[PDB]
Amino acid sequence: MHHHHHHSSGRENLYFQGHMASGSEEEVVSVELPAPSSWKKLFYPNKVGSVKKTEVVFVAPTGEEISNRKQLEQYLKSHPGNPAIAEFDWTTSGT
Repeated sequence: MHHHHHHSSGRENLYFQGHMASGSEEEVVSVELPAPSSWKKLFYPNKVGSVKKTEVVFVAPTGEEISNRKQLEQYLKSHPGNPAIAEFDWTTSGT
């Protein structure tokens, strides 16, 4: 006595493809700064500081990239194998 139940109609044909993607300002300058070889470090420069400006983005080994420092810490605790934020230079832009 177990009684194991299933349900499968066979195929799963559906499209969540209603996103054209993009729509951001293209031709924005970015210099790739040094990093752990597991990740990649990118910085978006501009001029000095009193400008539009963009912040630091760390590229992830799986492509699930990090835009801000909070997302980095919560990533590492949710994704073991990835190196510690100690060796992640967010302060490359400052001091």
